[PDB]
This record gives sequence, C-alpha cells and structure tokens, in this order.
Amino acid sequence: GSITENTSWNKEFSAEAVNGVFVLCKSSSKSCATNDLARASKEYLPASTFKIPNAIIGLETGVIKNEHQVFKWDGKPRAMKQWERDLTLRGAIQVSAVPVFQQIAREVGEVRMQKYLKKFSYGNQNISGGIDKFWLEGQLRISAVNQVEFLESLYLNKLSASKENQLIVKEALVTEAAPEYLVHSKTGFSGVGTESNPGVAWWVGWVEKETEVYFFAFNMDIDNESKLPLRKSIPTKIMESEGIIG
Amino acid sequence: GSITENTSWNKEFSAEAVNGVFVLCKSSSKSCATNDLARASKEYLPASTFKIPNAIIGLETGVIKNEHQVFKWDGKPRAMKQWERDLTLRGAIQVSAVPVFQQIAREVGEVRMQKYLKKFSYGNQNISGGIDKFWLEGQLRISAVNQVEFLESLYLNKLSASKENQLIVKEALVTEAAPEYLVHSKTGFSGVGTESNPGVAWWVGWVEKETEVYFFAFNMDIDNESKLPLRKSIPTKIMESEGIIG
Ligand SMILES: [Co+2]
Ligand SMILES: [Co+2]
Repeated sequence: GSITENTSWNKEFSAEAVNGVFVLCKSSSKSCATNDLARASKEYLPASTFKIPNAIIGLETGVIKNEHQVFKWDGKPRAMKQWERDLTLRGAIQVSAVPVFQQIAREVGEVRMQKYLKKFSYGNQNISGGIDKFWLEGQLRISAVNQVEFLESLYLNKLSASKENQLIVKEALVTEAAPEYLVHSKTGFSGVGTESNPGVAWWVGWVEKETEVYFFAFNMDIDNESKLPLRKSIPTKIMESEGIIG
Repeated sequence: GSITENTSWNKEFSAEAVNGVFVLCKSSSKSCATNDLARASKEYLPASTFKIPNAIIGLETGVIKNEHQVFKWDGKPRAMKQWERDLTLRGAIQVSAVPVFQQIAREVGEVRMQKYLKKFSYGNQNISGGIDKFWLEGQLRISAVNQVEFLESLYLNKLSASKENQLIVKEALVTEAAPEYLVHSKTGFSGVGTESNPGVAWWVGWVEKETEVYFFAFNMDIDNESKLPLRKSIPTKIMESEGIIG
C-alpha cells in the first residue's frame, strides 16, 4: 500500500484549534491520505479502541461465550450509571463499560493476551502495567496507521481468529447504517491528562460505501472533556467532504 | 406457539385505510401479538423479502463465494438505474436488486432451492413456474408468523446453514443503527395488481434493543404505489409506541 500527505483537511483541525491526525485509506487502491505523516506514525494509548481486539480475544479464548453473550451487572457500583445494567457485546462496546472488559482481560490472562497481540501485530504489544489496565493507563501504544492495518485485517477476516468471531465483532461495531453505506467504528478516550501532556481521543473504523471500503483512524490531543465530540465531528466532516458519508 | 390479538394497534391502520397485519414477538416467536389473528397466518407472495433466504442459500451452495462477493453489472439494461452498477451483498439487498438475485437463483437451481426451502420451513415451499421468478409472480407464499419464525431461527443461527453464512446475511440486513439498538430488516413489494386483486407490501425483521430482542413482520394490501411508505411508517409507529425504537 501507500500513503501520501495532503492539506485539504487541515482547515477542519485549525477551525477547532485541534492537534491531531486523520488517516483515510481506500481499499481498492491500497492508498492512504493523511494531514500529518509524522503524527500518523506516532503511537498513543489505545484506550477504549482496545475493546476491538479485546472482544476478539475474549471470543477466541472462550471467555465470551458467543454473540448473544449478556454481561450481567453484579449490582455493585460502577464509574458510570449506563454501565450499571445488563449489556450485550455491542452494548458493552458502545457505552464502553470498562469494568466488563477489565473482567474479560483478567480471564484471558497475560500469556494469551500477549500471544494474540503478537499475532495481531497490535501496536508496541506492551501489556505491562496491570492485565486490566495496560490499554487504559499502561504501556500499550498504537499508531493511526497501525489501527487501519489492523482494521483492514479484521474486515478481511485475516486476523488469527475464527471467521465467526471476527464477523461477530464486526457487526457489534456497526454505528451507522444507510442504504448506500455501513459504518463500523469505535471511539477511545484516555483522559484529559494535563496541558503539558494531554490525553488522547480516538475514532477509528471503516466505511463500506458502494463497492469501495474506506478504513480510517483519527486521534487528537485532549486536555478538556468538552472537546470530546471533536473526535467524531472532525473526521466526519472530512469524510462528508470526500463524499464518502453524509 | 401462541398468537394474541391486540386492539391498540388497529388505529394505525384505519387511520390510513389500510388492510394489513403486524406481528410482533418479544424474546421469541412462541408468543406473538397482532392486530389481526386470521391475517397473521394468511400467506402472501414474499416478493423481495425472499432475498433473505435466497442470500443464505446462495452462500451455502457456494454460488455466492463469500462475504466480500461483488456482483458485477454486465452493462445491460436493468429495471432500475440503481441496479445498473457493481454491488456488494448488502448493496444488492438494500437497493433490492432483483436481477442479481434472479441470477443467484438460477445458479442455485430448482433441486437445491427446493431442498433449502424445505429445510427452512419457508412458507408453502412452492417454487414452481420458473426458477428466477417464483417469489416475484409465482406460487410461493408465506405468512407474517412464518416470517417471524424464520427470522428468529436466523437470529439464533439455528437455520440449516453455517453460522458464518447466517452471520454474513444478518449484517447485510442491518438497516438502522442507534446507540441502544440495531434494526435488521427487509422490505417487499409484489406490485400493485388490481383493486379487486391488490398486490402486497412487506417489512420484516427484528430489533435488538438493549438485552431484549423483538421479531416483527408486517404486510398490507396495496394497489397504488403512493401508499408504499406505509409498509414502514405503520409498523414503525407501533414499535415506537411500544417504546422499542425511536
Ligand atoms: Co460490514
Ligand atoms: Co444483530
């Protein structure tokens, strides 16, 4: 494949005073475009975007029984109110109920987790810092480019997991459905960090538009929760401008 | 396997002077609610709702290679401009590209087609009169209740087909995606026939709302295409009133 830097998208970033990068790749031509080649290769905490490989591994190892698996709430308090209730896989993925996936990771275990991340070529594959924390506040790091490569393998069912489990996770990732296109995506947010070293916000996934497929990965520095919506609005505006969605 | 009449839905029909039926079943098809007990089991030509079993059979027999199958347009005139282009499986289903599925049917062949419709307990299983038009103008008939049972089996991956192939068709059927739910569905429209012998319009599928699932099937007599949008608005209004979608 190839990648080229462009500038026609910069306006979307400057208008919101955002420091970030968008990587958009066209499947048929194996061609990618980005506003920042440097940042496209910089690696950041996956945060909730890790729910994608975590879900696949959970299914492949049997921790997650099947597509109809219901994650029953133990009634015990949770960081969020929307996390306090029974959830399906898609439900757990969207409200991004950390507790549910922390449990999954713990059951998967360090040896197996390490094994699949190697097979998935997932970022720096560093899971040190707590089996249930590495993707949240640990050592794991991944770039936007690596995100799209990973998502393409998932789309093509080429990851080291059953076709069935990859299919299950892909449908759970459906976020927008239109007659002409289907959007599979996942958000991520590590936190606000500081102004010196801000946290990171993500939005990655792919668009099946007509006979074409567009893989995308977006990330930005964030030191204030009020800016969260930008993780989706900026790349959405870009893809709308490209005539892919909207 | 009970069917219970519900009078709180009739208003949606009478308000539009529509003769039809809506069948809704929470959790499973063994207990369903409907506005018309008799019509709920009355069988009608499936029209394009037949694309669901046709797609599954196409995949099972290998006629449809896999999930990424592209159905190429030969450049010859098709009934709708929206059909004159290459299409993916979901693309063909969403725009209801009849010629794509007619070719799938021809390749499947009468022997295999008959075998699978028997396996799926699909309506009266009558495919006579022409392998590429039995669901369009032939003698094949299926009721709203049968549609729900068929869709339920698909949801549970209980049809006589690989889990992989059922998953492929289920994603291609996604028509609405919201944070709290996903709607899998397919429309149908036989034509307008006459006033004395009206055609039929369908909207069948299921809603995955939170940890619950609702299977539904709607059909109505129709002799004027201007009334077609009602196949969706009436059942949508009923499910919105039930607090399922919207
Ligand atoms: Co897809
Ligand atoms: Co589903």
